[PDB]
Amino acid sequence: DVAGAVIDGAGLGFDVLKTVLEALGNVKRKIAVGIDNESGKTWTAMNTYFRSGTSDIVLPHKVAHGKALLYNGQKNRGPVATGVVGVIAYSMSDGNTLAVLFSVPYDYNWYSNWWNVRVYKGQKRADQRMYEELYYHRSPFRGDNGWHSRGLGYGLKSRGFMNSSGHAILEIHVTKA
Ligand SMILES: CCCCCC(=O)OC[C@H](COP(=O)(O)OCC[N+](C)(C)C)OC(=O)CCCCC
Ligand SMILES: CCCCCC(=O)OC[C@H](COP(=O)(O)OCC[N+](C)(C)C)OC(=O)CCCCC
Ligand SMILES: CCCCCC(=O)OC[C@H](COP(=O)(O)OCC[N+](C)(C)C)OC(=O)CCCCC
Repeated sequence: DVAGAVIDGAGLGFDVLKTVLEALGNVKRKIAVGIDNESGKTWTAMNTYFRSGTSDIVLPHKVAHGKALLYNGQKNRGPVATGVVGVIAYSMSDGNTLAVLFSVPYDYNWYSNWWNVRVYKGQKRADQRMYEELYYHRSPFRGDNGWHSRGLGYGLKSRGFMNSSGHAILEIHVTKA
């Protein structure tokens, strides 16, 4: 149960993500991310785009139906104080792309936690433009310590939870609609 790994989806919960979170050490801004694939189809990792921060971890390469991937990120170590803000992109075996946004900002005087989930038609890499769409234009969810559900189209739906703090967990379940 480490970041970079896949577990059984039914075992995804706050406990597993907290353990991933706690393993990163005392850093101001950091995130544990778990995405449970119940979509009926296998996911293959494309890439992650980091608008801010980074990860030492490889995206789990293959994530089968019934499995959850565990991932994490943290703020830049270097001289520029950043949050951790990015987009994970997975290829689904229908030819389409599952994209997940997380934003855990540095400066809470101006910003707060957000996340989003969207299915993109065809094969699309995570990048700056994708981040802008998901952050500014596709109705992202607040990290408000509550669950939010939404149809993704393609017969899939998402149910997800993100906490409100700079020590952030993001838990998402992708199911059949
Ligand atoms: C003029 C913008 C000031 C907003 C507060 C801030 O912390 O800037 C965001 C950024 C990093 O914060 P971050 O939370 O990662 O980005 C804002 C969150 N987003 C990108 C989602 C809007 O700060 C920097 O590193 C820019 C250079 C700072 C002085 C050298
Ligand atoms: C000289 C104009 C000052 C405003 C700079 C700006 O438009 O940056 C917006 C950007 C918000 O970043 P982002 O979410 O990536 O969106 C910017 C890209 N656009 C404008 C296309 C949406 O704020 C930052 O955190 C960058 C740090 C600026 C301090 C040096
Ligand atoms: C005295 C505190 C003022 C409170 C700030 C506020 O109302 O929200 C600020 C909003 C930040 O909100 P944003 O995350 O871009 O919008 C959240 C709504 N979504 C996620 C849909 C874009 O704009 C910025 O911070 C841009 C750069 C400021 C330069 C000083």
